[PDB]
Amino acid sequence: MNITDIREQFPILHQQVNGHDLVYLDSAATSQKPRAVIETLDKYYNQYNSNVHRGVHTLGTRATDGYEGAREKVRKFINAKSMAEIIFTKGTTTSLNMVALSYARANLKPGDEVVITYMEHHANIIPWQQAVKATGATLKYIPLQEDGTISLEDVRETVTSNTKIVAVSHVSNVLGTVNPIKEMAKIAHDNGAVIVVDGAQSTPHMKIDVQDLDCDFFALSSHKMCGPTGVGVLYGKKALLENMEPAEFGGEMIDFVGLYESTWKELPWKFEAGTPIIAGAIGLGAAIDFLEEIGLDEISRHEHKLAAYALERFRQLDGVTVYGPEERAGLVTFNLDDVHPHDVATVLDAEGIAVRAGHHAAQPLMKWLDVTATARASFYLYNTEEEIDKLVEALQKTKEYFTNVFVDLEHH
Amino acid sequence: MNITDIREQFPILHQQVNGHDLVYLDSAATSQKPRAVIETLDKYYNQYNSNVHRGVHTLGTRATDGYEGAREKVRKFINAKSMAEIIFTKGTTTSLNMVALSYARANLKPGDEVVITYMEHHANIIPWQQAVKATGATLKYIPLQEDGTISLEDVRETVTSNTKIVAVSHVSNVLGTVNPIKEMAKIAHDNGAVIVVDGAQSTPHMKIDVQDLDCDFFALSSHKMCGPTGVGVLYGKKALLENMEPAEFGGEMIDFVGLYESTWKELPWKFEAGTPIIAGAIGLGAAIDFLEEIGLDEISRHEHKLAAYALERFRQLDGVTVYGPEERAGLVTFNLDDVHPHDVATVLDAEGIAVRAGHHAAQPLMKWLDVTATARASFYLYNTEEEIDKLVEALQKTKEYFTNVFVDLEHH
Repeated sequence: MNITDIREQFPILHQQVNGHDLVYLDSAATSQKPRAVIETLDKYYNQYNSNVHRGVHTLGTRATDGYEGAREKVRKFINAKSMAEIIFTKGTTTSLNMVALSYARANLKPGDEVVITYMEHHANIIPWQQAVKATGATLKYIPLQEDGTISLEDVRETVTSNTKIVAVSHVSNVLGTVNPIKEMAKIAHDNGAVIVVDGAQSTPHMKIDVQDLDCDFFALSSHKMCGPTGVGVLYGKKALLENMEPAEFGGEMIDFVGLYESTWKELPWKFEAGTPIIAGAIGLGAAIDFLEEIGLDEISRHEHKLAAYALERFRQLDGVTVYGPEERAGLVTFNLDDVHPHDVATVLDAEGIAVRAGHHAAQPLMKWLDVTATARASFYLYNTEEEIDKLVEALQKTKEYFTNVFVDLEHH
Repeated sequence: MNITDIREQFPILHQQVNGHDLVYLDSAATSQKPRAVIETLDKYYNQYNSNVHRGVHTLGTRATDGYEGAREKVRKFINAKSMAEIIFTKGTTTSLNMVALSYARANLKPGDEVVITYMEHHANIIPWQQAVKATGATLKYIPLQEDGTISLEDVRETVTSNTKIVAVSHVSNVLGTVNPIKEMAKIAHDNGAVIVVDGAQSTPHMKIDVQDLDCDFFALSSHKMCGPTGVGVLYGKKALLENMEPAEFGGEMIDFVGLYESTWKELPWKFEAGTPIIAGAIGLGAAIDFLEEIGLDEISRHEHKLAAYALERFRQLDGVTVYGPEERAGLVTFNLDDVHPHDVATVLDAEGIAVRAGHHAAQPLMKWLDVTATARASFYLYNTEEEIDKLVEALQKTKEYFTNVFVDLEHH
């Protein structure tokens, strides 16, 4: 993996902000795109845009072959058995809501449990809150260990023979924890439950094999993995999808339409109502081709290297707290002892560096961490150790600067 | 309006299919895009992509200003009072489903009616079928007149003081009928109902003024109006949206998240769960700037000219039936007396011409028309009379060809 030649493919990295070279360390909020993806959307709209799944005219055939061709690329990318298990959606959030609406709301009764964890993103909390309220079921939380991991003993304790759904992140967007999904799926199935995996922050960064994980549902977003905004996937085991009703209704997902009653198409199109996200899905197939050509294992080793370098260099700073475990994905959430993380983020942007400050869509986790907000630097396949050095040098200067501001006002 | 200079802006028109200059007459299925739109998406991904609504870092601020800036462009484009009434969705189909889920399902009881028409597209049928089934309400159909228009007397007869929702197309994608929405909204409101307008085929082609129409909800799709795929709008009167609950749940549309209960953001963001369709919405704002610079009234006059020319030249062919009224939008659905419309579409594609054959997502309408399928040529701001002449000349040759095929087999 040559990081110079990879960075050359991402036009947006080559610019200055506030007079300094951009240092983009916010890929956990969204990733940047290589030319191969942007030029895929260009070539679609410049040469073969048309509506799909009619194939009476030549451009229509080419658009349809692009769109279903991309569905096959996703199937092979996550090792699904069939394209029937691959649904294109607008993003992870919509994919999880479809499961909560079509699966959970059809299958929960009073006394049933949905089990989640305290580290979940809101996309994998609020749909379950709503589904259990709609059905009179109960929502339970798997507790965390002190370093922000999950122990399988806690899983076994929380999940019971009344659990019907366990929903959990593959990778935490805040702690960087990689959760033991494969062993949790075994525990769910032993108790009679399905497991719903929020793979938004694992898919961009490491190989996904849904046959090895044995997850019942898996959700991911294109915009975090070098692909266009506005598109995502829901994977579900074919036997579950076949029994779920659609979450949305319209043209394209019907077979017969009478005045009062309609029948649906087969999978996957039963779950794709209306003209689909044609360009975006073709662009996501290009992003997959791009990542596969570098190699997901190479990208994960690069990210492990950056994350171990970041953790070490953060330990060199005084007065900085890092949250979560030592073994982790490519991100670091942290606070400076005496500075609000929003002020940290503002000062860093003045030195060209882009990070995030806030709750990162994990309010229950911030409460668990006993903080009201954090800052987060996150890394991807275009980032380098020199960019981490710029980060830690700017945090040091931030620390000194706010110290000096304090001291002047002290004197005053 | 200069059609040569407009066509110069659409790279995809300049190519051959099967050795003939492309003649794209399928813009009612999806429209083509000018350089100003495609280059808007390019410049987004090349220069300022980042996640929106944090604004701690410079690219994040620029993306957010692009995305909310586009929301304002849509507000002014349909003459909504506020950006709170403008929700970005994945397309008209999703917008109508949100109304059916958040409005109809919350407000229908046994004895309530939802009134639609026989000419509706499936996107504006199936969500209502499902909502009335979920609530035990009743679905009723406004009948059509023999030329495929709706009379207001039939509206008045069908809508009663038990009607709670009337849902109707602004423009039919099959008959080309422009429905009297403003007078139907008055009839709905007189009976205590709201009106839901499917504006997918009117918005690209004619000025929309939701204050003049007084529609309660109005839905449209970007990909039919020169903009990117995968994005649409739902407009709703602010007082209705404020009382509806969200249709999807997640990050971005919350204010507070506890373990079991959450509170929502204000409008419009209450209805936009998850990372939004950032590039596509910015591209749709570019499409609006593009259409406004030509002038929607100029585009509608061009389309009236093409439609009157097409209807006249179709009347010159023997053995061709055109469905719908004389006063119409820029499309013609038709059949050749002795040829299946799928064979018509195939032969035309061999001469470079792209049209559609099928039910056009209006099965109840095809049953009303007593046909199993039709062909449809549809026109937009890049099409010309010479392209209509090529169409009618190819239909003539199709007619002769199938006649001769018949005659050879007769002889044989």
